Amino acid sequence: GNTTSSVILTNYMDTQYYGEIGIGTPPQTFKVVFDTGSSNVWVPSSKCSRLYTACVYHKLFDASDSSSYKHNGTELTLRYSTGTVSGFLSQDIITVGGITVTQMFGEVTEMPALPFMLAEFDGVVGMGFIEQAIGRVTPIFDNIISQGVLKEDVFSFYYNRDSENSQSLGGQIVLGGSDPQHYEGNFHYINLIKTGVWQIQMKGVSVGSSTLLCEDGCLALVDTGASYISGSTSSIEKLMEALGAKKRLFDYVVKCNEGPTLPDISFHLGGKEYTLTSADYVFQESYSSKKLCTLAIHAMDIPPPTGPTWALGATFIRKFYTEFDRRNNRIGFALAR
Amino acid sequence: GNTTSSVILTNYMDTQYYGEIGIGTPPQTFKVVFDTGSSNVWVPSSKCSRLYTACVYHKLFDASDSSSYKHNGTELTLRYSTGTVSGFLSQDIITVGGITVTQMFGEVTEMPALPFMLAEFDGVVGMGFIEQAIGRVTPIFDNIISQGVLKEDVFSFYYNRDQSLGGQIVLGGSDPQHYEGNFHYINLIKTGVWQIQMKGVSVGSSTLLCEDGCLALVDTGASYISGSTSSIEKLMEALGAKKRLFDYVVKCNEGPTLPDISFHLGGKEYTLTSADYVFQESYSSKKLCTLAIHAMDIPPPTGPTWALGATFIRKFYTEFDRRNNRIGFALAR
Ligand SMILES: CNC[C@H](CC1CCCCC1)NC(=O)N1CCC[C@@H]([C@@](O)(CCCNC(C)=O)c2cccc(Cl)c2)C1
Ligand SMILES: CNC[C@H](CC1CCCCC1)NC(=O)N1CCC[C@@H]([C@@](O)(CCCNC(C)=O)c2cccc(Cl)c2)C1
Ligand SMILES: CNC[C@H](CC1CCCCC1)NC(=O)N1CCC[C@@H]([C@@](O)(CCCNC(C)=O)c2cccc(Cl)c2)C1
Ligand SMILES: CNC[C@H](CC1CCCCC1)NC(=O)N1CCC[C@@H]([C@@](O)(CCCNC(C)=O)c2cccc(Cl)c2)C1
Ligand SMILES: *[C@@H]1O[C@H](CO)[C@@H](O[C@@H]2O[C@H](CO)[C@@H](O)[C@H](O)[C@H]2NC(C)=O)[C@H](O)[C@H]1NC(C)=O
Ligand SMILES: *[C@@H]1O[C@H](CO)[C@@H](O)[C@H](O)[C@H]1NC(C)=O
Repeated sequence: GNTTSSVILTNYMDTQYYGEIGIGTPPQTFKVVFDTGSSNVWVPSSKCSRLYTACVYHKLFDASDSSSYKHNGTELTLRYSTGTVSGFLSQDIITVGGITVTQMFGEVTEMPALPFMLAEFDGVVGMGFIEQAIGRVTPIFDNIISQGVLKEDVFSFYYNRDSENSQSLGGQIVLGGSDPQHYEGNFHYINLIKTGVWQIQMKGVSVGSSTLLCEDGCLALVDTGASYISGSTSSIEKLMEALGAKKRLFDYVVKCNEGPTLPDISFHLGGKEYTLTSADYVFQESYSSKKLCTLAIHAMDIPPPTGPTWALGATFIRKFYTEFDRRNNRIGFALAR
Repeated sequence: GNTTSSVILTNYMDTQYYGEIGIGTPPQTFKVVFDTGSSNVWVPSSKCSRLYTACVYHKLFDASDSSSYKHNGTELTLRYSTGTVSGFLSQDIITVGGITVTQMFGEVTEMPALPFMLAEFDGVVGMGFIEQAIGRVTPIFDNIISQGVLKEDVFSFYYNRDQSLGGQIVLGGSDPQHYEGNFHYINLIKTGVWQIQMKGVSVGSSTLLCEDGCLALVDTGASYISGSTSSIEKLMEALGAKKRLFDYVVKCNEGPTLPDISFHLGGKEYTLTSADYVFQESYSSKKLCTLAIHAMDIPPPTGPTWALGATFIRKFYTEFDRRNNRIGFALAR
């Protein structure tokens, strides 16, 4: 086949990026995060009790309204480190761009307020591999590949910084290729450590010209579902000490005046420096010496086998257009625009 | 005189405990946390923009629906752990149990989704001292003290584990239906703060922290027990717990044989077993169970300090005594 296919994302405040998918006949539409850190598709279910406020606020899939729905009912429990969701397996046709595919997905009936009452999206489309898929359900991109409609077995992500203009594209995922409007130059390719997770070795992370963390090597998950860049508690503590940043309940902060003069942070990837400046990684709500500004970075201890490991999320992806390549088990990075 | 008065609390999932107050004529009712760690009363305002999701899902105070509302309008900003809420000052009559009082409170018009889209409660009634009150507003308990109605100038807290009563605050005394034996009374460090000296935190029989002294804020608005980041890192090591983004956990099967944790307060050991501080949702080795304890760096002047929150209070019924500037603990029942 010869399909490239694009899906427009809305950017909520530079921490959530989601697009629309349609499930069923006729399609019930859902806002979903496309998460290379996970491999299951789920949406909240019309069987989810209104005891879960997340099921009052979000859109719900009603199977009995879909003529292509096929019952399964097997339990599914997705125990993310942030919060477990539970429900049951269902099968139906899922539209993503112009691409239609019969997919097994979770109908979610338990959805905790932390974190789901903070979510502007309803559901998740896991773009990881079957090796991370709970209950061994074939992931949506695998079923898309089997169709043999795509140009290349690749998909790609553009995340934009949030802008005022109702005309601004929040972001874009391309299935089957990448979109040259959204990056400059050529891709630098980095081989996966292994098939099964979107993860690469990293040689180092430099604060200023000094490669002070990860000096003897570490892992990086390129994780389009992570809002911030994250590293292990021990790494992040050292990084933050290096910036002079203070830990609060939910973020790290610097006085907003001090932001622009913080040193660059560079991630040494496939033998190149991926550099974020303090313009890339500090939310500068202002430049007041009396105000504190959040860094788009925190500590998240990912448990083995995936961790310990950094996650290069939206903070990183905004600068670097990211191509996830299934045929060659590699990730390409180019400079976004 | 002679008034005591109780407010029944709803227990939401062992982490939020909130009762009802009525503000205005007729009374508009709010779910509120009674927080000994702060000193302002506030509720969300009808003024709050529906852009704040928290103002859609929470009860809103509409000042024009009350014949007792008196305008004021001073800007108000409250800084908590979780961040800031903004609004302005209004005055009205507030009902808390059988007691009615004229109270200046905040009508909040800015309520960030993190954290307020997590709260079952609508607002907060500060039970702390005027010293800690923002914009120098007289705290509700001082207003109630001025009325000469309370039996004794004390109030007290019972928090249940999720019997049927979620909890109870008594204004003017303590309820014997909810504690057993006698109170042990401990001086406050200073007026201005519901904070006492602590002289050690032990894990089993091993004092591990606070050997030379530290502070314990007795903090009814805290869901867990909290300590400084460094003390909690050391405590969690002793317990074999692992940090995750939002919690510390042990494997659920390891829960029951964790050692006791003890707080040395007013010369006696206040001990929590692992049944008291591990949320045992399961006992499976395949599952991770959250500890009802975390880090919170509380800033000067008040901190560094521990905060004895609901995890502690479930076991120890607590009396806050303004006449004597002390706290008493009795074993809850
Ligand atoms: C596995 N791969 C990383 C995971 C993926 C996550 C997807 C939702 C289900 C839970 C798993 N992410 C992640 O562990 N973290 C930290 C916790 C908060 C997340 C997040 O901020 C991310 C939102 C979606 N991300 C983007 C860039 O659009 C969030 C915010 C508010 C509510 C909720 Cl439920 C989650 C970001
Ligand atoms: C551009 N605006 C910036 C402001 C700054 C913010 C800092 C903390 C308190 C004040 C507001 N807001 C922000 O950044 N927000 C919104 C709320 C949820 C955050 C976040 O989604 C972040 C996940 C980060 N970590 C990953 C990806 O590994 C989240 C979700 C669930 C729980 C928690 Cl504690 C935090 C993301
Ligand atoms: C100053 N005194 C301690 C403060 C008090 C708090 C009062 C409400 C507004 C913010 C200040 N609490 C506190 O610093 N922490 C840690 C952060 C989360 C809190 C909390 O879990 C507390 C629940 C209230 N507590 C009980 C027992 O009912 C929570 C949960 C979900 C949403 C929100 Cl807004 C807050 C518990
Ligand atoms: C009995 N059920 C137990 C489960 C355990 C849950 C923990 C997260 C991952 C695993 C499951 N749920 C719980 O424990 N919850 C509910 C969510 C809000 C938490 C909490 O209220 C705790 C505050 C703690 N710190 C204090 C008080 O000083 C919280 C956490 C993050 C942000 C905000 Cl605003 C509020 C308290
Ligand atoms: C739901 O999904 C499960 C997993 O695919 C299906 O179970 C398999 O189905 C066939 C029997 O028709 C067997 O060959 C496999 O052994 C089954 N696997 C397991 C793990 O039991 C199940 O049939 C599907 N459910 C429905 C209702 O169609
Ligand atoms: C609000 O209350 C304060 C109390 O200090 C008072 O001085 C001020 O005049 C009040 N404002 C109005 C408009 O009444």
